[PDB]
Amino acid sequence: SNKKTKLIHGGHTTDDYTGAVTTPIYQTSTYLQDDIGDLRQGYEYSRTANPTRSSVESVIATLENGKHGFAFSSGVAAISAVVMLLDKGDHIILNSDVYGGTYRALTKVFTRFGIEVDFVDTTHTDSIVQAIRPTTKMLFIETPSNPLLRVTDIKKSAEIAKEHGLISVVDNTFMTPYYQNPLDLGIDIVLHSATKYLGGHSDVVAGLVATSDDKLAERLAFISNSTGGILGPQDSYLLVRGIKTLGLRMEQINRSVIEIIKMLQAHPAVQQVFHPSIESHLNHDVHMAQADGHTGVIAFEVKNTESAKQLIKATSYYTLAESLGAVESLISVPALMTHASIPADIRAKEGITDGLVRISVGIEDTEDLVDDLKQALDTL
Amino acid sequence: SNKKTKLIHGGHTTDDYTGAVTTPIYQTSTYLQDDIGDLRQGYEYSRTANPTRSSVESVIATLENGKHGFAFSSGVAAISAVVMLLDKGDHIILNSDVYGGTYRALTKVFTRFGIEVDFVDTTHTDSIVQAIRPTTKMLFIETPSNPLLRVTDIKKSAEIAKEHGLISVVDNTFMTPYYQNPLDLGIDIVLHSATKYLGGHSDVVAGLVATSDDKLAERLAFISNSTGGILGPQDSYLLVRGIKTLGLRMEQINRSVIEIIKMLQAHPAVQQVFHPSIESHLNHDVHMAQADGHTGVIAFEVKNTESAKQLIKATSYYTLAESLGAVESLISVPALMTHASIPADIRAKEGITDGLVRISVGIEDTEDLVDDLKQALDTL
Amino acid sequence: SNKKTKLIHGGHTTDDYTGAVTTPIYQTSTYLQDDIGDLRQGYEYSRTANPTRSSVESVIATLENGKHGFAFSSGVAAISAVVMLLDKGDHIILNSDVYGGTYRALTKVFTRFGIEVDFVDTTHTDSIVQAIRPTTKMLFIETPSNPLLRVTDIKKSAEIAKEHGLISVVDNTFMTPYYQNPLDLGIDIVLHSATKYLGGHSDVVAGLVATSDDKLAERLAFISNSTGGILGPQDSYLLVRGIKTLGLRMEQINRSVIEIIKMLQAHPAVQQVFHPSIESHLNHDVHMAQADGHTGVIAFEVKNTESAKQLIKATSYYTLAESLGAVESLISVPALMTHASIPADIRAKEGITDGLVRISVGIEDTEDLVDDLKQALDTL
Amino acid sequence: SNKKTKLIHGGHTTDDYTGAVTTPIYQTSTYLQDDIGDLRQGYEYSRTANPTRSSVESVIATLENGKHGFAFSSGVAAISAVVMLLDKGDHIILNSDVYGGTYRALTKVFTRFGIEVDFVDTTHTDSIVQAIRPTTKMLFIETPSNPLLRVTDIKKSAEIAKEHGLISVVDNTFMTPYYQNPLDLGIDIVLHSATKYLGGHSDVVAGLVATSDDKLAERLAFISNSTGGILGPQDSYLLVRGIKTLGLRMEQINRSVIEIIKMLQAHPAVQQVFHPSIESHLNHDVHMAQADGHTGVIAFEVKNTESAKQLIKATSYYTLAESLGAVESLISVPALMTHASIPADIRAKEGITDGLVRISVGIEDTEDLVDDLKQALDTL
Ligand SMILES: Cc1oc(Cn2ccc3ccc(Br)cc32)cc1C(=O)O
Ligand SMILES: Cc1oc(Cn2ccc3ccc(Br)cc32)cc1C(=O)O
Ligand SMILES: Cc1oc(Cn2ccc3ccc(Br)cc32)cc1C(=O)O
Ligand SMILES: Cc1oc(Cn2ccc3ccc(Br)cc32)cc1C(=O)O
Ligand SMILES: *Cc1c(COP(=O)(O)O)cnc(C)c1O
Ligand SMILES: *Cc1c(COP(=O)(O)O)cnc(C)c1O
Ligand SMILES: *Cc1c(COP(=O)(O)O)cnc(C)c1O
Ligand SMILES: *Cc1c(COP(=O)(O)O)cnc(C)c1O
Ligand code: NA
Ligand code: NA
Ligand code: NA
Ligand code: NA
Ligand code: NA
Ligand code: NA
Ligand code: NA
Ligand code: NA
Repeated sequence: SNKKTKLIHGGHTTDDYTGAVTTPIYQTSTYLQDDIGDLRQGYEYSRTANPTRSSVESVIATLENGKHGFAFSSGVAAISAVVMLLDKGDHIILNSDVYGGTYRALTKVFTRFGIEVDFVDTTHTDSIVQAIRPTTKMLFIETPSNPLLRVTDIKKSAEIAKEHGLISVVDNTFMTPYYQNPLDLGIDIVLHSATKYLGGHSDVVAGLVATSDDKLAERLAFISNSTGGILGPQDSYLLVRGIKTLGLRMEQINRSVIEIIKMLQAHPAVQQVFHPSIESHLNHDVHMAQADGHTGVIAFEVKNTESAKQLIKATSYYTLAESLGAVESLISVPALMTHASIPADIRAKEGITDGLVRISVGIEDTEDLVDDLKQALDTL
Repeated sequence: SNKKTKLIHGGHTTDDYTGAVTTPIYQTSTYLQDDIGDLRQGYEYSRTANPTRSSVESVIATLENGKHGFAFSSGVAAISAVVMLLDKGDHIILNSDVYGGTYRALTKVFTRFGIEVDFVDTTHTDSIVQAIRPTTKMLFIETPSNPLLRVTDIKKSAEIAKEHGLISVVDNTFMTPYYQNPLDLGIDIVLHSATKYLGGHSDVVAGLVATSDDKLAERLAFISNSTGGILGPQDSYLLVRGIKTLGLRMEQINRSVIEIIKMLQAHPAVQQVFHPSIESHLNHDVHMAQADGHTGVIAFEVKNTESAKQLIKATSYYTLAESLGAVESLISVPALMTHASIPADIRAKEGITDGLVRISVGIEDTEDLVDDLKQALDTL
Repeated sequence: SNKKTKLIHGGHTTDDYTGAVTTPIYQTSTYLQDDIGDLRQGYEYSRTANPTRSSVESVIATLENGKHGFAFSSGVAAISAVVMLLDKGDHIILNSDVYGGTYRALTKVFTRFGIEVDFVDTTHTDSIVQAIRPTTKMLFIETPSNPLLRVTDIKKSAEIAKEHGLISVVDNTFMTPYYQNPLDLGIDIVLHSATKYLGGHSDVVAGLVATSDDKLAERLAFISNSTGGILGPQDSYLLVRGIKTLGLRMEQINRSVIEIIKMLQAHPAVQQVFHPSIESHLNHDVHMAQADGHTGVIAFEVKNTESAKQLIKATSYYTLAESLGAVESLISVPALMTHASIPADIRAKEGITDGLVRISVGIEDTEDLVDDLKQALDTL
Repeated sequence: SNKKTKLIHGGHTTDDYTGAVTTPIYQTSTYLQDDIGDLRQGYEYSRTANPTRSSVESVIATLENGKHGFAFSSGVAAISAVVMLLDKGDHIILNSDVYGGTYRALTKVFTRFGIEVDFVDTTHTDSIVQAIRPTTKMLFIETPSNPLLRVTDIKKSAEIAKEHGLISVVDNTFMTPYYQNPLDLGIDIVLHSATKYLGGHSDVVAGLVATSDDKLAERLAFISNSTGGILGPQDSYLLVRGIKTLGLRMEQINRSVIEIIKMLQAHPAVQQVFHPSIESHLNHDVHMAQADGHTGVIAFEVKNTESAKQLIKATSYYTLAESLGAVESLISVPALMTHASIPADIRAKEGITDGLVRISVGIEDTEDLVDDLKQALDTL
């Protein structure tokens, strides 16, 4: 029925055989056959299918209202599997500020295989329509993006893709299935770095893909079995376990996000704040139409690099590490960590200033997170 | 010093910090930084590097006398990563009877990316030299192959590759690093389905790659980090643990292989036997020159499909399952299991008759395995 | 600072060496020594101490405001370790309705070792004072108890114990450290079945003990090392991971508990309801003085056994299983499951009627849990 | 049939449901019931029984030719469970040099519960007969013992126990079920620290108990369920996996033991050597009658403490750590490590001289182990 219930009872996450209320961990690679060709329960080799991985795939299919789930050894492994739906000469339209790993995979690996890519500003969907070439086969969007949380209209993206014969894909990592369901808005394929919010405990590197399209699911399954970027059974188990608390965690994170944003907007050491909940934010109305909550990633400007470093060293409950979606609240400076490859003047032009801080709100007490960040900003 | 010692003490498989005599399992995705950019021990995100995966990579590098190890989520994930060293328009020469998964990945995935492949009979290396095109960039050989155990001269393959500017690759799954070291014979890259002998307990799906070439290692590392088919930490741990007993297991398997082959050659219900230890076997001398032991995979002919089925049902210690390299002895009929896609007349032409049985010798008692298979054959 | 923050940052749950933001899993039994007697980090044999178990012990010590933590292979293993602080001839006072496993261990195991026990109604603390014998050495109370949730005054129990020289122990399983901290109220030892709320995912059987008393901690450590009921490293890891969400889960459970109780009191198929939040409940004022929230265990009367069975079969979101503290909501009939050993007339006398239902509220949506239970009760 | 086969196929270590060729890891605590009291497969709560633990229990029962297996969280947890078969006032006869942990548990824990113990020299069984009191209920022997490998006649011990109404127990850790089967010689209960040879990889702390006696099995099961020192499912899995290679490992260890002993006897820096394979060793004939192989633990005298320390620092393949039964070869000085509590003059009287070295032979190459130890001894 309601979401917190669906999180607990959606999918198949018990053992039919013993009745165990959690999915057994099938640390196994091959399965007995009673006769040549007769599989007891559909399992014959763990790369093709493993019952624990089948559990987590059923969960992600259920939570995204799809029919088919696929678990990969990372988010970029899932993204790669989806890109490998295409051939040499095919073209992909992506949003201009995709995740660095996606940009790197596309422009440094798949471009050598003749797959062509254009990164355009999808915050206006007519820029998608102009970017469409006779060779375009796929539209791939993140919303909201990193680290400036640009919002792209998912449903108009799906309509454009349907009308021009494109496979539409949404990287739904930042929102989770708890708040945003691209498959419900006409998208063909939804994917996640389960490394982030879904696993939620900074202890699994995993990717998840879901689709309702039988033929796309057949092609994704063939690609998974042939190239082999499968999630292992222990990691699939830890994903199922972490997803149990996704709703409770996202709602705690959302309460803290709202209060932290009021603080940031009021503080004098903070300039621009980037988050889709802010009403002046581009496509705020669109985000509210396609999601019923918010990501925990917030970016905001302090004055310079020295102010950013002092901010990080003055906090008690903000942890300096990479990734997002932990139970801990994480803090980082994109210009020094994720975007240090880009020349500084081009970082400035894009909005990745030297004093741009990104926090990933965790599940600590809301007042503690607000007060801690505020006193750290008071030292500036 | 000697191999059984190197298996126990080669690589880094203890904890420097606590002194734990086994590699800790880093069920983790991200790492604290004391200052922006300063990693405590070189770890910042588990897809890029994880200390347990680093353990297993050091082991495979050491055992193959390489300098660099890479752990992937499966054997075909490692094979795919190696093939992705190439671009659209590049050409690969492979042995004619490669593993079905390798054939499928190449002709159904990477061919769509403009990578061109030819499967030639590498048992005569001048067939490699004739197959070389101006676009050839890679030579990929398995030795011995499945299921007929054709042997390819590794050292002449390396010389040909060096002289024509090819990356040479050997799939060394069937021999393990215990018996055959391609990097020592001039090969650029050696790889394994660690799912088989190395893990050795039918409970990990994994791939391992090793190389001594710094620039190839840099390209493999970039491909791994960008496409993300990484082995998880629990599976890396179970690989380290299984590899500890590789020598003891391979030597038990080899004793049983020798006795089982004497039995098979003597039995009247058995026709041709395929194994590189048989002196009449093509390139037997070559195998003995490049390996100091044998694989546990044996194939032999019984009369027809009904005889094969009766053989399988009459054994007590031979398990009907897919894969190889278990502690259990595994039995299968390629024409009904791995090769049932190929039309029967073409299976016959290739030597995959309806009564071709493949066994993967396990570590049961030698006399039990011999006697069991013999009494089962006596029922024919 | 505040509780949800202390849950995330209390204890030591990162790797000092690599910086891993989660506790490494030391699947290991022994540790290198650089010189005879010099341990690198205090570890020499995993039964004595293991770094993952040390992590979970630091967490339970921190959350209960103690100084020493101990992880055992189950709740009854922790209870047994605490009882083994005594000698033949020593006497224990316990509350009259202790957990069946505690009653069984005491009257069927430790009584054979000359340890004497009396079960008295501790809801009036002067019954403790009367029960004190010259041989009494320990006072052991659960609050609230199972399945009728009788409340015992913890702070007066601690005063009585201090004045008469008794080791005071509280089984704090039902409340968790999130809501009730016996060590803060003068109790010597607090313990938990971490199998329930703390692990919180029905996938670890574990016990946790905490104390601030150095000499009791030394005796508990000696007992643990000598009798060996230690928690393994994988289970210690899963406990740390589950405890991360304890606050979010307990607060969801508490919201649902309040609404479910309003429903149960209003429904005509329900008679008596047992929970410490009900104002007419014995020692409600005491509970509110010693805890700032509620357990998720509720018991209530329906008419008979047939009504109980129909209730269980008519619910959609209530799972029929043993134990409590899951993410799922669990339902059971004590007279048929936990108390079926006791003759029925004595069950009736104690209040364990044939139609007594016990639910353990999970973290599903509150309205779904209320509506589901209500429609199931409407079928009666 | 033969032992190496029984190791692979004895017990139930596959999944009946999916056919998985390895035992699934049931990381779970409770099980669905279809109706109140009807368990799907006999599981209702993991402390009582867990399907992975059931797997390892079936293996130890099969390997010891018993009917009932029990897995505990450590060897001393299994020993404690067995001792708790007795009541206050009961008396136990043990061999004079029991494992320190057994001595400590008995004289510092269970003696406070009125269980009485005498440690006598069981190398002459008539010393058992003299030690029998009217209150004696149990006879507990290790053979061979640590660190001087004293041998006790198992079959005469069983006869004495049967004639006087004693429960007979053998701690069979040092021999493993591969070489010595006490239940076959009339013993009631056999137990193991599975931490050592059975797990065999220094990565599980576990105890195993086996018996053929239904009523003793019922009492052991009750004690296990009530006091809760159960092995967890991940550790039970790793035990099953390690036991697969027990035969191969023990046979490698035995080959190395024989050669190392020839070396030690020949070397001039070595005085007395203690091992049951030496023909002049007390009860050598008895050992050969009750076992068909040898333990890997050897003790030998060098001149003093300084010679022992130099020996340890001069070896390349001998690791200084606690415990035994690793894949690595372990070295230690009892007088400085396990026996440093005992006053030095009493250590001398017992034979634990300052220069007594104990090695636990691992599975490295035999010549490497011999040569390494010999060159290290040449530096003395
Ligand atoms: C972290 C990252 O993000 C991007 C996206 N991207 C591509 C060109 C480019 C120019 C300016 C900016 Br700002 C972003 C850009 C690339 C990378 C990378 O790791 O290479
Ligand atoms: C198991 C398998 O092996 C091969 C190799 N291969 C490719 C063409 C071909 C023709 C005859 C024979 Br025999 C083998 C052949 C393909 C497959 C597969 O799964 O498709
Ligand atoms: C589940 C259980 O709880 C108790 C407590 N206990 C002891 C005597 C007794 C009499 C009536 C009632 Br009601 C409870 C009683 C014992 C058991 C058990 O498993 O034996
Ligand atoms: C390692 C150890 O072994 C023993 C056995 N044990 C008991 C008395 C005694 C006297 C001399 C010698 Br030698 C051994 C003795 C006790 C301990 C311990 O840790 O206390
Ligand atoms: C409510 C519920 C659903 C339906 O979810 P929708 O969002 O309505 O598609 C599915 N599964 C379970 C277990 C549920 O409780
Ligand atoms: C002997 C030994 C080596 C050397 O192996 P080679 O086959 O000679 O290259 C490496 N590492 C360890 C631990 C060894 O014992
Ligand atoms: C706030 C806080 C504490 C203090 O908790 P008290 O309830 O005040 O004893 C301890 N540890 C951490 C990490 C905290 O954030
Ligand atoms: C041979 C065999 C046995 C019998 O072992 P014994 O030592 O004869 O009692 C039991 N189980 C299996 C699987 C065997 O192969
Ligand atoms: Na479900
Ligand atoms: Na669709
Ligand atoms: Na090493
Ligand atoms: Na080279
Ligand atoms: Na902390
Ligand atoms: Na105190
Ligand atoms: Na079996
Ligand atoms: Na018997």
